[PDB]
Amino acid sequence: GPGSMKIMSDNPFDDEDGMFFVLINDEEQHSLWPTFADVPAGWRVVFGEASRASCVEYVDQHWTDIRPKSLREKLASGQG
Repeated sequence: GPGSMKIMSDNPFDDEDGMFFVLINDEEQHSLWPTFADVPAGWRVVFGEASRASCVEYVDQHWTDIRPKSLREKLASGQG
């Protein structure tokens, strides 16, 4: 079956100290992927590996109104 090479449940993917790339799926699905992971099939890199802030700045503008109409959510906000 499948298996990870690292059992660590650490937070390395949300370090703004790391450079991330901005991906998209044809349903105008935008996401932020870390260099510590390979680009998931189905998602194309719209913005290459850049400092987390540039990535977020781009994503924040590239909402451009989503295609699929969803009513399922996690939460409208978040803190930490």
